[PDB]
Parts: sequence; structure tokens; C-alpha cells
Amino acid sequence: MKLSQDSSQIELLKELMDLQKDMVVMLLSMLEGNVVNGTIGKQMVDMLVESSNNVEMILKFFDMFLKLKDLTSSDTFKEYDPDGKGVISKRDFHKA
Repeated sequence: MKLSQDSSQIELLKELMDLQKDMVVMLLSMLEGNVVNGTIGKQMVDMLVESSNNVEMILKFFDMFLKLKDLTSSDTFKEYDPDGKGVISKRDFHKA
């Protein structure tokens, strides 16, 4: 949330997202031999409920940025201003 409010840190944001992807694939590799009542699943749901707030925030972030690929270029925004490269006055974007 902090690195996205301003520019000149897109590299830091990209490196942070890469580290997060590596962390999530690491903690996902812990469940490749899972059982329906294994201890690793209990430990993982425990560490999830102990940090429900932060994971809820990142889920809201991912949902907000995934509900944008389709909400723009499906109905109206793709034909609002058809000039060429994406040009928007930032006021029609708000209402769109």
C-alpha cells in the first residue's frame, strides 16, 4: 500500500512482489503431500488466523487490482476515447 501511492519505487514494488511470490510458493510446497487431517494444515490455518488482518488486506489489494482488467476493456472504456495510445483526461476515467 505504501509503495503504490507514489512513483519512483516501481522497482522496489516489483522486487517485493517477487519476494512475496517466492514466499507463497515456499509455504505452498509444504502441502504437496498433505492429508485431510495433517498437522501442517493445522499449523498453516493457525498462522493464518494469527495474521488474518494482513492477509485480508493483501486479498483486498489483489481483488481491487484483478477487478480492473475486465472492468475497463470490456464495455465502455475501450471505446470512450479511441485515438491511439491510451490517453485519458483522468476525469472520464473516474466516472467510468
